[PDB]
Amino acid sequence: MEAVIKVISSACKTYCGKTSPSKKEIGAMLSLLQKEGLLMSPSDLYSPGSWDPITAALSQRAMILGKSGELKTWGLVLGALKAAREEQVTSEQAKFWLGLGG
Repeated sequence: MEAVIKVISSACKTYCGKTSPSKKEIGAMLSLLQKEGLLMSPSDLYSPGSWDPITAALSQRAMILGKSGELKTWGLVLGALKAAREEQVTSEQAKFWLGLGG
């Protein structure tokens, strides 16, 4: 769950700018989603299939329990993911990262 925070944080810093969430907040968001049984692996969040269910669940949390910290974080995270998904050729970007690792 450490590297996931770093990656998400990196994506947010690139796409949200100064309004970017803290690493602690991303952690709290990911931690909650795990403990809710929503994210089985933290990396499931990267796939768009999880995005609506995450939004739904975090909206429920803000409404039912009055706790909206995580939903605000997710707003920022999801904006960053959408921006990233649009702007880039996805697999060339991955090819790049695996290349640097060698």
